[PDB]
Amino acid sequence: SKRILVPVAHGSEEMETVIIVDTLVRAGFQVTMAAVGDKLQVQGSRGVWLTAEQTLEACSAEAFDALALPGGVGGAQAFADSTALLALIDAFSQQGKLVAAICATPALVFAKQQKFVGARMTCHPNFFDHIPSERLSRQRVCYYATQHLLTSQGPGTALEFALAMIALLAGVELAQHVAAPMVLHPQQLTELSGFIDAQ
Amino acid sequence: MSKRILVPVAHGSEEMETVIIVDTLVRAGFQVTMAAVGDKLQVQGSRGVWLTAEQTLEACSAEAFDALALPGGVGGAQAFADSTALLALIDAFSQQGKLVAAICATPALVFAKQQKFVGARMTCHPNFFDHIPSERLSRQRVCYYATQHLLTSQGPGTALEFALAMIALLAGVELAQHVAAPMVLHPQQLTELSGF
Ligand SMILES: [Cl-]
Ligand SMILES: [Cl-]
Ligand code: NA
Repeated sequence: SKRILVPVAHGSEEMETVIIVDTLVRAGFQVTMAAVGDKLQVQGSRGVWLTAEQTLEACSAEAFDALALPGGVGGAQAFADSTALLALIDAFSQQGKLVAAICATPALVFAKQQKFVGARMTCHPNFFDHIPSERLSRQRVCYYATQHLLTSQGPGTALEFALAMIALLAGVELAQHVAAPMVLHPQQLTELSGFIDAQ
Repeated sequence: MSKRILVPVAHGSEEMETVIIVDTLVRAGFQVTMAAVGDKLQVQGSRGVWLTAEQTLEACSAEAFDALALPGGVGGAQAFADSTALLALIDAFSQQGKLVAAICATPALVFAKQQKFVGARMTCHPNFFDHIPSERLSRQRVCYYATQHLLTSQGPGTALEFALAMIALLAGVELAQHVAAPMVLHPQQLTELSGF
């Protein structure tokens, strides 16, 4: 039913977060921002307040089609330290649902807490050394179909990442229609249009 | 002294444009103040994301800042165009010799419609190109018109380029390149940052 869960924490990368939410809303998805902890507002890495609509403990995977995890170093660490967040990764993945993560999160959450063991993934370049060398992708956006896992690198790949999520969940045609107004760099747009064909 | 940037927000402001601007400028060590149009400090962005301002726009003065950065969003830009305070503030910044920057809907729905930066080259979102006199329209992703200290840009996908250009103009290309370095820009998005 085109429902996306976007956890946020103190220290989450706010432009990554908002790019994800906004882009998915443009695609007609119902996006829920859910806070780690017991305060619904959390302060992003660069001071921007992120106002969630519910707490992460109130979330259950059957209410969503996909999980999208922002980066930021402090935010990724907060995710890694959250019992509920780690459990949601397990729940989504064991329901066969797309899990998507960007920036520090694949390194500081997945690699550190044994999530998506054996999956190809990328992350922020400053954390490449956290990923097993034989599994590391240097793609700006990396999809690993076997474990329904989408990863990406940083603030400057966030739009590409969110559009790839749309392509996977709802088809490249909708992703292309959502991308056109956004004034992507021509290279970004070309790579989106070819993204599903490349699978 | 660290550069001070005013970022007005309104109901319907484009939240990814807004947050890209704020985050990127904070990465440069700048002091960034979000200020809300209307009587509430929290305003809902175009795609539902709540933006929490620190203070009211209507009590801001240009004297307290080094530059003004205006997000887009159709509803937000319309709110800006309907705000006497916002319009007078644009002129105060310009007449104090300061950079005024705007992206997407705003150069069309605010500057062109409310007769700001007459004579200036500017860009805007492609869907508003018809609002800009043909002899002044730039189709550049980022357009700087130095005579009037005016920086404009096109859309969500140009917002990072736009904010980096602001850093370059205010504090030098070295700082802009340092801020850009870890952010995983597409390599081709970084080729003209060199020359602001
Ligand atoms: Cl809009
Ligand atoms: Cl970064
Ligand atoms: Na106000």
